[PDB]
Amino acid sequence: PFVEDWDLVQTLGEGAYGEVQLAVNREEAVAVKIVDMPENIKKEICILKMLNHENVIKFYGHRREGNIQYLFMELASGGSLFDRIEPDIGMPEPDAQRFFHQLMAGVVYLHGIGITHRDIKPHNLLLDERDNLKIADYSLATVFRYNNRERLLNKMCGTLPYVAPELLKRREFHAEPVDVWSCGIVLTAMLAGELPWDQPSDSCQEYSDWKEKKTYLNPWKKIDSAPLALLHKILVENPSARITIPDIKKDRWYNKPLKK
Ligand SMILES: CC(C)(O)[C@@H]1CCN(c2cc(-n3ncc4ccc([C@]5(C#N)CC56CC6)cc43)ncn2)C1
Repeated sequence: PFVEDWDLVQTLGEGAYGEVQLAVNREEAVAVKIVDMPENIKKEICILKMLNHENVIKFYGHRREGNIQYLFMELASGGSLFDRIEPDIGMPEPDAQRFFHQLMAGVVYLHGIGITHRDIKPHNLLLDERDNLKIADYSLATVFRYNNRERLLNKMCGTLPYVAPELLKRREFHAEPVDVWSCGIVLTAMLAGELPWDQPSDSCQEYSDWKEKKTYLNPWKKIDSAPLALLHKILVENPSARITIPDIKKDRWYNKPLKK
């Protein structure tokens, strides 16, 4: 089979709607999101067109073939952050810091254009030729600010180990602290090679242990005091008490010089 001049070589990953494939021309290699069948694809295309930043995946354009929609994006040659996390170990702290600084740069950019990602996790954080982080998958992205006016979110979505606790508890909630929370779980995964809990709920023992400051337990015991102090400010239950990105940028570990 062929679409204009493209050949489907390898499945790069799956999302809530459709599949992302590695497409080779006749010999340019690109990433194509193939979606069957409406209100959501019009929204995703719209958000994808607004994006212009070094830490956000580049959108090439879109083609329609009846019921099938093709979304063309720049191929992340370095693959995903997920495959740089050694299970039970994580990665060297200077590499985790650099990826965290790049994650903050991409999230400030999105929030600045009033877009919330809503599914930040290592499979959605890709790497270019020079290991520069790029935030991908905008199928769950939505507008939280328009005409300088904030809109609260009221839809439950994301990935349970990464979702903020207010998302499971409150009818309506602010967008930005939810994305901040998921960034904190990503930081935990980079420094410990393990996710801290199945979900941030009272029925989850590991979440209860964190709230009781049992930081002598895994994954926290694998993390050095300085990044752990940052995680203590991010992984705060009350979203109004949770650290904001301007203040993460002032954190001691965020500003620590690191090498080797
Ligand atoms: C062949 C090569 C160069 O060796 C490498 C081998 C692993 N590779 C990749 C590349 C990607 N890319 N690249 C661009 C791109 C855009 C969107 C998405 C996503 C969405 N939506 C997150 C999700 C669902 C996958 C992925 C993308 N995803 C994984 N691995 C490429």
